[PDB]
Amino acid sequence: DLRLHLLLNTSVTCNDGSPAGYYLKESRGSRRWLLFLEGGWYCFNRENCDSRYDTMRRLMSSRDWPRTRTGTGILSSQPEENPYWWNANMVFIPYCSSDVWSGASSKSEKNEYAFMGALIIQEVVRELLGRGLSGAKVLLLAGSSAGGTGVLLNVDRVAEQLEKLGYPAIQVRGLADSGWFLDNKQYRHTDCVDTITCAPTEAIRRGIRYWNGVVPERCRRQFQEGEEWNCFFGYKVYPTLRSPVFVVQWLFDEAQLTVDNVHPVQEGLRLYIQNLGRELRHTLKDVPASFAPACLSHEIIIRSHWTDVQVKGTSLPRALHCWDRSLHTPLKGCPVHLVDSCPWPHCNPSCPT
Ligand SMILES: *[C@@H]1O[C@H](CO)[C@@H](O)[C@H](O)[C@H]1NC(C)=O
Ligand SMILES: Cc1[nH]c(C(F)(F)F)cc1C(=O)O
Repeated sequence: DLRLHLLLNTSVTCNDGSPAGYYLKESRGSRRWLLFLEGGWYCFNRENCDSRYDTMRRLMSSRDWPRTRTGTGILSSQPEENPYWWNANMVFIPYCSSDVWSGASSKSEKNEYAFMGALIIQEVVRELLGRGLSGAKVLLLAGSSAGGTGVLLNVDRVAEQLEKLGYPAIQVRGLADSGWFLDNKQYRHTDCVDTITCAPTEAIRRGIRYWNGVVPERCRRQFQEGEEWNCFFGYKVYPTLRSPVFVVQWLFDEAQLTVDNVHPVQEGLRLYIQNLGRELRHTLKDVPASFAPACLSHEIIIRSHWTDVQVKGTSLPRALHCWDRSLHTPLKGCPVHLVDSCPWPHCNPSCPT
């Protein structure tokens, strides 16, 4: 099990100002460190953050967090459940900033909520250095859904943080699970009122303003003032990243379909869904380390049965091990680019049920 540690710097807070924190299980015989960013959507104005505080409070506050957490999937220490990194140091960073891990603004006389996700990551990494991270050889920043986008927004800043702190030998890498979204047109044109039905583009634009959200420097320099929302979209931010990033993405992510207003499938919907899979496949063509099965599902890497799905006969744990090997061109029998080509949910027979 992983043990909670509330951040020693209590000015780094969840939305309601309670301390943010992390769950840790040390593996002293290991120089590998897995820092996992939890997911869970976001909120982008006082009204919808107030509603989320009323019935999703754990995503906004540490006041009710349990003392321990079981590591599952890629965070499991059992080899049968986690053939990839069962022996690593395991860190689970609860998501309590509702800002897709982008914020850097404190709660004040003028701000009802704090949005500090990016400062949370930075501070966790700092306090971990004194608990063994300083000796690490690889730090894999991983994350699912909003945490998957968080990886893309933060992996390079973590690299740069550790460099400026004097730890050049720690290799920072990213594993973005289910955080590779398309800013496409919705199937039906609902209006952005809440957070689920809202279109992705308008969601992020309002959010950044409200959170004081920050994005990777090189991506920021491309899109420039006002257009930083662009960097929340994997296919636009990924090419600007310097750290190695493995991308895991269902071709038909349920959260993508939700924001696209997709729920007897007639021609119009069949075409829309097939176009979505092809567009997603297109954006992954030049991502050399990726695992993108043709399934309708949400998230994967901390589910107990994440070992089950395969693309072209290769499991995600195997693909991640081949990726490790590639970073010591293509390896014999150890493929790293695994993107399904069939065009409909569950044409891959290993899709979860
Ligand atoms: C604690 O966090 C605050 C807010 O980000 C920051 O200003 C300060 O530098 C941190 N303290 C230390 C000792 O790093
Ligand atoms: C469900 C979801 N949609 C988006 C969007 F708008 F960028 F596509 C981000 C998330 C997330 O939780 O990270």
